[PDB]
Amino acid sequence: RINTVRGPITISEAGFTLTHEHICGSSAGFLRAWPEFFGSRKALAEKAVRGLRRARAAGVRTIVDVSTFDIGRDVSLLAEVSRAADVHIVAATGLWFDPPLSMRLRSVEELTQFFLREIQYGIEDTGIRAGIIKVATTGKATPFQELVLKAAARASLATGVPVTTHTAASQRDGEQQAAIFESEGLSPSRVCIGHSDDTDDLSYLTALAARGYLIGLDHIPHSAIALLGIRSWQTRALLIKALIDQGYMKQILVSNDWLFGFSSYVTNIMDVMDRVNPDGMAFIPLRVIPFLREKGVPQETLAGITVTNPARFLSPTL
Amino acid sequence: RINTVRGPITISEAGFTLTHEHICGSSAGFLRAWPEFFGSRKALAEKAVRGLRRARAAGVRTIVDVSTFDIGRDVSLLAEVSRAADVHIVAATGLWFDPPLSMRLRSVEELTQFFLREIQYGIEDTGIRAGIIKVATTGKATPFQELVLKAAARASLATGVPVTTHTAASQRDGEQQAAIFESEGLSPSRVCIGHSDDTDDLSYLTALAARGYLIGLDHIPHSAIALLGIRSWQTRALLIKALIDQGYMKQILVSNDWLFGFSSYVTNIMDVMDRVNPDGMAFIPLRVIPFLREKGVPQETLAGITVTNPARFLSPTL
Repeated sequence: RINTVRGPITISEAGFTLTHEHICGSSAGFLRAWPEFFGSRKALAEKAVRGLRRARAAGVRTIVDVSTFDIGRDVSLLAEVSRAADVHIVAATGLWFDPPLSMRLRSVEELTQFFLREIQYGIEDTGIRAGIIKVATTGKATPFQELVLKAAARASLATGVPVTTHTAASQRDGEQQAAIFESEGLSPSRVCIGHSDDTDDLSYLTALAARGYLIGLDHIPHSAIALLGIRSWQTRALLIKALIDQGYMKQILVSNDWLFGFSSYVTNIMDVMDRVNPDGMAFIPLRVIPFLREKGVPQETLAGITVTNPARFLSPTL
Repeated sequence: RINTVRGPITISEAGFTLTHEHICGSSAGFLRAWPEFFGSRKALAEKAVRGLRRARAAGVRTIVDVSTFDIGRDVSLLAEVSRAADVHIVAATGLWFDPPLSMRLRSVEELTQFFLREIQYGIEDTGIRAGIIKVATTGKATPFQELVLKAAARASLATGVPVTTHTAASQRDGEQQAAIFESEGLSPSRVCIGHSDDTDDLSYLTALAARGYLIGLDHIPHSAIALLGIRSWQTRALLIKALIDQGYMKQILVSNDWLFGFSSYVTNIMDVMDRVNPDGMAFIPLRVIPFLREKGVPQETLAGITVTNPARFLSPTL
């Protein structure tokens, strides 16, 4: 049983699942303070439903939202949009990078309790419970990172809920994360190590996958912001293929954003519509799957990645 | 007329005013998500009232809270505490350093409108209006800083509400701020340039004061965090005296925190009670004024700084 914003559902109910999305919250709470600019909570919910419905028509049935409290997560809006669009939504607990001092000053022990709260008791006063633990980490490696990583490993160990991370600026930063999880006794299959691009060494990726970790090609870091020039999503899609070819199809998780090349979250607060993904959340099913199929990847394999992988991952396993 | 959290009041009503305080909000909104750790909104309001009442007994009548939306400002809690303690509270508009991308990506024009909203229309859906514009700026000088400074100069020019800033890591960073205000046509008497310590060159301070700016010895930067060793508040108090001696008593604004040497805001989320100011907000009236009096400073002068200076500053002047 997986916790959704409308309650627990069974694994078989999940179906085709999109991971690492940000359905709402791009204002980071500023829409309450400046609805005139940001828009009203209702108009936002409308925008969302419209998008969900298109995705759903495309075949999507569940979505994993990874917004945390510190970046504007609003579970009640999520519950509302979920009901109206008839698409399951899993919400997250965790922290983003550079969290407020209030949390930044907390110990491993306190942090573990806050995450447990959001999962076992519910978020805020909503009675809505989290179904995943999100850990965003930026650039240079800090002690704080370690702590957060450890509190997340413990919350997972206690509950069986999965952990999804963002790897820092360090090299093979993921090996360093693996080490933390492992030293906490957390099974690697409970963890998704996320990456922002296709620049990592395949040898590095495969090795991690060989250890049991899930490999996420899952996010675009939130930034204001060339060397590498600019790759196409087609080229990034190819990485999936390689991993698959290497024998790792069971360990992959991929998001619309990582493929497209831009953070959807940021796009919404930007002036530029040039940055927009005309397919929205339907990008994977509408374009990416077809492309991979055209490259020779079998249907069933693609299905393993968009249905099986997510399900197994979300399913609380102790 | 000055806008308070309970409405407009006249200048003569203000009386003895404490500036640059953070009455609540140290959790940055996390108390909604984790009341078990942070405490309930009621217990917090209780803690606050108790403090206000002590200050009031000491002679304080008004307090300027400089929390902005991005760091947990809660005007409704402020309105409640104000009524219960019978102490006027002025709330702020503005932004802290490192604001979210949502605001970080806004133009001078948009930013001016948001500040105008908070002053002319009200904060959130409270109908409560801001009476000061706060601009916190950290270390290295950015273009973003410039922008925020300019939007604040325009909001002030339109409304007559004052601007209070935090000077960055740059040298004589305040000269650079002055330049911005001046190029916006804002009268210097509408601006308070804040400083975190007593390390600045007196020649630098006096020059700014000579131009008409208010000098704030007003804050302690929010940080996780020696060279300079550790000065006493008595030594910092002496700076006030020098400025006074130089002829600048009409241009000074000073806060409890700057004197004490620690950010009260941070202290509340820390583990260490060792960092606490046993006098709370009554520190200035209970200890600092007596000390200055003992150093020879005249009563009336001290009164000019804690009553007159604040009033004139808050009073919307175009």
